[PDB]
Order: sequence, then structure tokens, then C-alpha cells
Amino acid sequence: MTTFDDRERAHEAKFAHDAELNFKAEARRNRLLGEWAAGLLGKTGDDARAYALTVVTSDFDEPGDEDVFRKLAADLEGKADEETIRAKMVELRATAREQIISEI
Repeated sequence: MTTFDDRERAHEAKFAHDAELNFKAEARRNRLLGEWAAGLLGKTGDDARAYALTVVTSDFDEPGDEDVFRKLAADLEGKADEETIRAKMVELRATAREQIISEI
């Protein structure tokens, strides 16, 4: 109507309407799982940071859908089995969704 500006249609509508919210929440949920799993592997310093700060956003050559389960499993074998892995994956799915607006 006017352009896209303000807290009018660019956040407060854009995430009321799904679509845009997917993109944000995806690039949040991965970070929340990464910092969990770093806290299982036992990391400190920048190694813990790096492990949370890799699996999220990435470049346009980082595919997954279900590979996240395998990706984390190949690290957390013998520390955290499916009982937690897919549980956290779900427990952050709807949480990261709502957390988009709740973080405003």
C-alpha cells in the first residue's frame, strides 16, 4: 500500500501468515539443537560455539530434511539415543516457530 516498512506488515503480518516464519524458525531450531548437542559432546572454548554455529542457516548447498537425525546421531552415538534425538528435534520445532514472534 505504502512500501514494506515499520512493525506494520513485515514481521507482525509476515509471520502471522506462515511462509516467512518457516525460514526464520529453521535458522533458529538448528542452533538450539546444536548448543544442546555441544553440551553432550562436552565442548568448551570455541569448539562448543562452532558446533552450535555450523548446522544453522548454512549456504545453499547444505540439504537435510531428515538428515539431521543421522547428522546428530553420527556425533552423539553412545551419549544420546533416538529417545532424546528426535524428541529434541520435535521439542524445538513448534517452539522455534512461536519463538519467532516471542523474540520480538
